[PDB]
Amino acid sequence: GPSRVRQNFHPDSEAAINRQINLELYASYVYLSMAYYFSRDDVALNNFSRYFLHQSREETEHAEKLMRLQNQRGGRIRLQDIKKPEQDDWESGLHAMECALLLEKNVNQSLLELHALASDKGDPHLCDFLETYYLNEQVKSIKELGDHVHNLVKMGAPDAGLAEYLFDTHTLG
Amino acid sequence: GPSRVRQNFHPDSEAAINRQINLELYASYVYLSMAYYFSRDDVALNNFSRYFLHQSREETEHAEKLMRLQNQRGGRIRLQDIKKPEQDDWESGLHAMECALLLEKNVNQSLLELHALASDKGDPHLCDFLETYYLNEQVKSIKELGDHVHNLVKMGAPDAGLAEYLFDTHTLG
Amino acid sequence: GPSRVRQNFHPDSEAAINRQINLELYASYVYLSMAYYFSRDDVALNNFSRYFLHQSREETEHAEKLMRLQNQRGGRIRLQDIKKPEQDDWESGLHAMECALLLEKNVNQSLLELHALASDKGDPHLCDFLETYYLNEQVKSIKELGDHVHNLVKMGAPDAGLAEYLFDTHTLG
Amino acid sequence: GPSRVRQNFHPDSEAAINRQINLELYASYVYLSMAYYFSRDDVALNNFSRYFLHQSREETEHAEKLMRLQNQRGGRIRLQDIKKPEQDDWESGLHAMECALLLEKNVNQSLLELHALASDKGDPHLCDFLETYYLNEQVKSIKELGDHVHNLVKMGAPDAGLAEYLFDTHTLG
Amino acid sequence: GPSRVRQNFHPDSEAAINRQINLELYASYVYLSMAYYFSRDDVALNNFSRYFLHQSREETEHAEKLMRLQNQRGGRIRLQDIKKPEQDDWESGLHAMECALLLEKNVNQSLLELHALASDKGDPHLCDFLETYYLNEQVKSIKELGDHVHNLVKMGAPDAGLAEYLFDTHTLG
Amino acid sequence: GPSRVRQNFHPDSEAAINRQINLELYASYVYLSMAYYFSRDDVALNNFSRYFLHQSREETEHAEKLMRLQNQRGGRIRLQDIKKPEQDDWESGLHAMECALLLEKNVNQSLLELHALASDKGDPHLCDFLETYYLNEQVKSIKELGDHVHNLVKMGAPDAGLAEYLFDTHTLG
Ligand SMILES: [Cl-]
Ligand SMILES: [Cl-]
Ligand SMILES: [Cl-]
Ligand SMILES: [Cl-]
Ligand SMILES: [Cl-]
Ligand SMILES: [Cl-]
Ligand SMILES: [Cl-]
Ligand SMILES: [Cl-]
Ligand SMILES: [Cl-]
Ligand SMILES: [Cl-]
Ligand SMILES: [Cl-]
Ligand SMILES: [Cl-]
Ligand SMILES: [Cl-]
Ligand SMILES: [Cl-]
Ligand SMILES: [Cl-]
Ligand SMILES: [Cl-]
Ligand SMILES: [Cl-]
Ligand SMILES: [Cl-]
Ligand SMILES: [Cl-]
Ligand SMILES: [Cl-]
Ligand SMILES: [Cl-]
Ligand SMILES: [Cl-]
Ligand SMILES: [Cl-]
Ligand SMILES: [Cl-]
Ligand SMILES: [Cl-]
Ligand SMILES: [Cl-]
Ligand SMILES: [Cl-]
Ligand SMILES: [Cl-]
Ligand SMILES: [Cl-]
Ligand SMILES: [Cl-]
Ligand SMILES: [Cl-]
Ligand SMILES: [Cl-]
Ligand SMILES: [Cl-]
Ligand SMILES: [Cl-]
Ligand SMILES: [Cl-]
Ligand SMILES: [Cl-]
Ligand SMILES: [Cl-]
Ligand SMILES: [Cl-]
Ligand SMILES: [Cl-]
Ligand SMILES: [Cl-]
Ligand SMILES: [Cl-]
Ligand SMILES: [Cl-]
Ligand SMILES: [Cl-]
Ligand SMILES: [Cl-]
Ligand SMILES: [Cl-]
Ligand SMILES: [Cl-]
Ligand SMILES: [Cl-]
Ligand SMILES: [Cl-]
Ligand SMILES: [Cl-]
Ligand SMILES: [Cl-]
Ligand SMILES: [Cl-]
Ligand SMILES: [Cl-]
Ligand SMILES: [Cl-]
Ligand SMILES: [Cl-]
Ligand SMILES: [Cl-]
Ligand SMILES: [Cl-]
Ligand SMILES: [Cl-]
Ligand SMILES: [Cl-]
Ligand SMILES: [Cl-]
Ligand SMILES: [Cl-]
Ligand SMILES: [Cl-]
Ligand SMILES: [Cl-]
Ligand SMILES: [Cl-]
Ligand SMILES: [Cl-]
Ligand SMILES: [Cl-]
Ligand SMILES: [Cl-]
Ligand SMILES: [Fe+2]
Ligand SMILES: [Fe+2]
Ligand SMILES: [Fe+2]
Ligand SMILES: [Fe+2]
Ligand SMILES: [Fe+2]
Ligand SMILES: [Fe+2]
Ligand SMILES: [Fe+2]
Ligand SMILES: [Fe+2]
Ligand SMILES: [Fe+2]
Ligand SMILES: [Fe+2]
Ligand SMILES: [Fe+2]
Ligand SMILES: [Fe+2]
Ligand SMILES: [Fe+2]
Ligand SMILES: [Fe+2]
Ligand SMILES: [Fe+2]
Ligand SMILES: [Fe+2]
Ligand SMILES: [Fe+2]
Ligand SMILES: [Fe+2]
Ligand SMILES: [Fe+2]
Ligand SMILES: [Fe+2]
Ligand SMILES: [Fe+2]
Ligand SMILES: [Fe+2]
Ligand SMILES: [Fe+2]
Ligand SMILES: [Fe+2]
Ligand SMILES: [Fe+2]
Ligand SMILES: [Fe+2]
Ligand SMILES: [Fe+2]
Ligand SMILES: [Fe+2]
Ligand SMILES: [Mg+2]
Ligand SMILES: [Mg+2]
Ligand SMILES: [Mg+2]
Ligand SMILES: [Mg+2]
Ligand SMILES: [Mg+2]
Ligand SMILES: [Mg+2]
Ligand SMILES: [Mg+2]
Ligand SMILES: [Mg+2]
Ligand SMILES: [Mg+2]
Ligand SMILES: [Mg+2]
Ligand SMILES: [Mg+2]
Ligand SMILES: [Mg+2]
Ligand SMILES: [Mg+2]
Ligand SMILES: [Mg+2]
Ligand SMILES: [Mg+2]
Ligand SMILES: [Mg+2]
Ligand SMILES: [Mg+2]
Ligand SMILES: [Mg+2]
Ligand SMILES: [Mg+2]
Ligand SMILES: [Mg+2]
Ligand SMILES: [Mg+2]
Ligand SMILES: [Mg+2]
Ligand SMILES: [Mg+2]
Ligand SMILES: [Mg+2]
Ligand SMILES: [Mg+2]
Ligand SMILES: [Mg+2]
Ligand SMILES: [Mg+2]
Ligand SMILES: [Mg+2]
Ligand SMILES: [Mg+2]
Ligand SMILES: [Mg+2]
Ligand SMILES: [Mg+2]
Ligand SMILES: [Mg+2]
Ligand SMILES: [Mg+2]
Ligand SMILES: [Mg+2]
Ligand SMILES: [Mg+2]
Ligand SMILES: [Mg+2]
Repeated sequence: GPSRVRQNFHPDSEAAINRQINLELYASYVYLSMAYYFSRDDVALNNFSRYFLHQSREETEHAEKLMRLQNQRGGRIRLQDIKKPEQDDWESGLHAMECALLLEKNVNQSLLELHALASDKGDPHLCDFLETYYLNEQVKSIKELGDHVHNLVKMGAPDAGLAEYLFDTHTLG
Repeated sequence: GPSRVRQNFHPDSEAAINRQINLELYASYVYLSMAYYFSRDDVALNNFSRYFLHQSREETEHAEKLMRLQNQRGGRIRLQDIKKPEQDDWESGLHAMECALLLEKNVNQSLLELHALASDKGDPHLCDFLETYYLNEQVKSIKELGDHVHNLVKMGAPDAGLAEYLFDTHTLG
Repeated sequence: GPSRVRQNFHPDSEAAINRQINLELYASYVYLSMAYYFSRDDVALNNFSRYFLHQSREETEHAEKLMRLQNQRGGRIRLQDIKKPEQDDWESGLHAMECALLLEKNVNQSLLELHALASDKGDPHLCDFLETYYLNEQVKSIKELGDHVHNLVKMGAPDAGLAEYLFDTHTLG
Repeated sequence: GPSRVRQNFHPDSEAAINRQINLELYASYVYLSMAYYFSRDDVALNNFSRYFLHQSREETEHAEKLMRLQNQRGGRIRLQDIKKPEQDDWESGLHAMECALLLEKNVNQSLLELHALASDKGDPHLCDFLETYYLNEQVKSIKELGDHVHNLVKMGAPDAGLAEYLFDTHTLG
Repeated sequence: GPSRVRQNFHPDSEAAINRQINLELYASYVYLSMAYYFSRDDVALNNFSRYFLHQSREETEHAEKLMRLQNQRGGRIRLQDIKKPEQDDWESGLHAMECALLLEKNVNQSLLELHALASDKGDPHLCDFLETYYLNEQVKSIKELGDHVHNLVKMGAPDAGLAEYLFDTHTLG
Repeated sequence: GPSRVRQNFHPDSEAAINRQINLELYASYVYLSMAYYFSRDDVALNNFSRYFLHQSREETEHAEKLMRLQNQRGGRIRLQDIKKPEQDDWESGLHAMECALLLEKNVNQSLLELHALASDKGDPHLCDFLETYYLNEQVKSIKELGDHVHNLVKMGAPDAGLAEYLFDTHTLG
């Protein structure tokens, strides 16, 4: 139009928000895949399943809050295909946790690049939005996954027969 | 393996369930797109938005129950890309309702084909699963959307200035 | 003195905060004027009246929080005349909403300039204050007013006899 | 028009009500200024601050009830600039109380002149409105401020170091 | 390692966080010293004591939240000696309040330097952490202490026999 | 002065109480260090962390009760630097427990020496104070830590992958 609401909102920021929406939906899909891997009859770690299903739902919330931001600022949402996750078989509780940690660091790098763009475009509203709802959530998620990876490694996962079972019961229960 | 749980579960049924999972996730994504279209500053039909967001969440439930079925029967979930919806701009409340009706009939045709396959493979568990959780839900959804389309058409949508506003307040409120 | 509390608080920031206090009080006065326009016997849109009276009270809160900030940082409040609003007769519900939208964008531009000044003066406390209490409130207000303008335009306001009446009852009720 | 509601409402009364609205808003602004003076780091009399903030809010109520009267009688509200208060620095608790007392007597004189005009124009509704909501409130406010001035003078304000502190705690607490 | 969690976290920021932890613990110790000065038999200002004990506990919280941040970001906490406070005898309620005000401004300068470093290193997570939990808390603490100093000075502390006693009862009670 | 409260309170006892205050604060700091070691991403034993944070807070209470005693008896508190703990990296749950046990025995030896001094100076109030609040608390703490060390040793800590994890969940949970 521009939109009668649009103010101080650079087209590059609008485009970067659309790419972030897609990445959050991708993260949601990765976690959904992991959740149902852990409910296979030959895996059957029900608290790993619950943990990743919860993470999946949180990532859909992350996507939705960026879709809301786009509308609030007068941008136009442009959805793209949600790519399937990299693996069909997540191999073990430890491997899934390590893949989740890498995913969260990759999404964090994307958010830091978006914050740098918002700063370059003099968009303090977008900077604050990312700082308030994304950057600390990402740090907390990365730390939690790092904690989980460390315990599973120390316990002897994936080959130590009791490790993932006990972690499933005692940490994720 | 086969899976130590697998019994009377044809590979074609397993593959058809994976395709249905993808279609339900696609339907979820279409509805998510519609929900955020209706919260644009130049659309602002908040109960259309709420209605389609609810439909989106129900379709993710539909996908998840098929993912659970795959695991229960000892099949292996194989996820694929979730294609973006056909439209970025859903044009009007009436157009979105008509597109939703067509989507629901297309998903119903897929479910009827899956039921015919399950029947051909002598899989009464899969037949009952579809009849119990999918086929009546689809008939109810198609009827509700048809009701909504009829009222919006009769009221003069999309060009009659009061029609979508009043429908948003009085039916979807 | 300087004030025994003052630290990292530039005189230009102090002056810009005094100008912002005046602008928030002006916005409060505009909304008060609009509120009582809608309770005229020849307008009588009581929910438009309530809506703008609420917006008036929120703007006085906005002014007061900046007056508090000035004292917290050791600046000195310098009040100026609160100019009367631009119009005595706001013409219609749609016209008042469009004028409110323009007011909110003008106040937002002032807040963005204040944030740029605070950034230039290395005042992260003032930057955070604006981001936490002003910039997202402004984006939400601009979006809400844009939504309202769109519905009133589509409904045929101001000339369509039912439009402002129905909007008053169903959105602002 | 005249307004289809207007009856026995002289144009001079309508104009005098508009001037009274402005004076009540001015009184509100004076009290707001005083409230934030008392929360300066070098004044810090928090119950003086609370007292004057309350008086400020009451004066805005006084303005609003006259704006309502104008609409009820079919007059047209005509707002004017709200002049800034006379002082930026209110010097002491005693000085602020003495200035408030003078303000209230000046506003009372304006209300008595308005009542005399209403009487001259044979407007018993306007006479009763002023008697019911303004004249006794003004007498009570003037008496309360006189009480406060007397105690502060007797206690040795502003130079007696304990006087304003103790009055703030024990009377305004 | 680096830590499998570490991302966008500069070694200089890690070191500056360790120095800030020490400074917050120092502030805690200063306040603890002041608290027990006020419970001496020859001072016996129990609400000054309570006030400073509370401030001591808040500073330990400030230290702990930075220790948590270090772990969240994958830095390594490096503790140093907590230096004893500057004075054994805090002389008076007024002198302790003035020393606390200077301490809070010195800690604020350290936090502003840390924020400038975080900005220089492109660490928006660390910038937001400081803005969210430290910079406004510091401004509020400095303002409260300035208020307290002003009242005690005006009341005639420390030599006016009633001043600190009355302030202890009426402000800090 | 002496203090108008001082009675039967030897200067050597006063000095020994000041040294004990410092030692209790040191113990508090050791435990604080241990608490945050266990929340590292590469340790992540959250109940070890909670356990040592609680012990840290108890030691600050121990310091404060001696500071209160000094004031009650008319002595003068003389604070000294709180030395940093001996280790930055506590190596394992078992090593931290063994270091805590040694710390508690060293603090107990200090308390026994203080009791012997109080006895030598004919100070039954100080003897009773130590017996009532310190000596049994120390015996209980040493016994609890010995219990914890024994279980961790028997379970195969630190090298047995499940030992510290299971102890964290089942004893410290
Ligand atoms: Cl723009
Ligand atoms: Cl994309
Ligand atoms: Cl794509
Ligand atoms: Cl590709
Ligand atoms: Cl970007
Ligand atoms: Cl950045
Ligand atoms: Cl910016
Ligand atoms: Cl966050
Ligand atoms: Cl963990
Ligand atoms: Cl590890
Ligand atoms: Cl094992
Ligand atoms: Cl089979
Ligand atoms: Cl597919
Ligand atoms: Cl595909
Ligand atoms: Cl294609
Ligand atoms: Cl099929
Ligand atoms: Cl069939
Ligand atoms: Cl069958
Ligand atoms: Cl069904
Ligand atoms: Cl319908
Ligand atoms: Cl029809
Ligand atoms: Cl119509
Ligand atoms: Cl300054
Ligand atoms: Cl101004
Ligand atoms: Cl002016
Ligand atoms: Cl002018
Ligand atoms: Cl500016
Ligand atoms: Cl800026
Ligand atoms: Cl800055
Ligand atoms: Cl905000
Ligand atoms: Cl609306
Ligand atoms: Cl429009
Ligand atoms: Cl109409
Ligand atoms: Cl008339
Ligand atoms: Cl006037
Ligand atoms: Cl004027
Ligand atoms: Cl003038
Ligand atoms: Cl008059
Ligand atoms: Cl009269
Ligand atoms: Cl009369
Ligand atoms: Cl009255
Ligand atoms: Cl009085
Ligand atoms: Cl008098
Ligand atoms: Cl006095
Ligand atoms: Cl890094
Ligand atoms: Cl240090
Ligand atoms: Cl040192
Ligand atoms: Cl030194
Ligand atoms: Cl620094
Ligand atoms: Cl900075
Ligand atoms: Cl940055
Ligand atoms: Cl803060
Ligand atoms: Cl104070
Ligand atoms: Cl002063
Ligand atoms: Cl005195
Ligand atoms: Cl003695
Ligand atoms: Cl010592
Ligand atoms: Cl030392
Ligand atoms: Cl040494
Ligand atoms: Cl000893
Ligand atoms: Cl002994
Ligand atoms: Cl004895
Ligand atoms: Cl004991
Ligand atoms: Cl044990
Ligand atoms: Cl043993
Ligand atoms: Cl083991
Ligand atoms: Fe999460
Ligand atoms: Fe959650
Ligand atoms: Fe996310
Ligand atoms: Fe995430
Ligand atoms: Fe267990
Ligand atoms: Fe539905
Ligand atoms: Fe539902
Ligand atoms: Fe479905
Ligand atoms: Fe459906
Ligand atoms: Fe609002
Ligand atoms: Fe509100
Ligand atoms: Fe505002
Ligand atoms: Fe506003
Ligand atoms: Fe910032
Ligand atoms: Fe009053
Ligand atoms: Fe009142
Ligand atoms: Fe008044
Ligand atoms: Fe008044
Ligand atoms: Fe009193
Ligand atoms: Fe505090
Ligand atoms: Fe507190
Ligand atoms: Fe602090
Ligand atoms: Fe502080
Ligand atoms: Fe922020
Ligand atoms: Fe203990
Ligand atoms: Fe305890
Ligand atoms: Fe102890
Ligand atoms: Fe101990
Ligand atoms: Mg564009
Ligand atoms: Mg992408
Ligand atoms: Mg499950
Ligand atoms: Mg592909
Ligand atoms: Mg495996
Ligand atoms: Mg936050
Ligand atoms: Mg196969
Ligand atoms: Mg398909
Ligand atoms: Mg909505
Ligand atoms: Mg395509
Ligand atoms: Mg259209
Ligand atoms: Mg049924
Ligand atoms: Mg100046
Ligand atoms: Mg201005
Ligand atoms: Mg009304
Ligand atoms: Mg003018
Ligand atoms: Mg008109
Ligand atoms: Mg916010
Ligand atoms: Mg006229
Ligand atoms: Mg006047
Ligand atoms: Mg106050
Ligand atoms: Mg003037
Ligand atoms: Mg003065
Ligand atoms: Mg009366
Ligand atoms: Mg290093
Ligand atoms: Mg230092
Ligand atoms: Mg006490
Ligand atoms: Mg020294
Ligand atoms: Mg002294
Ligand atoms: Mg804040
Ligand atoms: Mg001596
Ligand atoms: Mg020692
Ligand atoms: Mg913890
Ligand atoms: Mg040393
Ligand atoms: Mg080790
Ligand atoms: Mg006992």
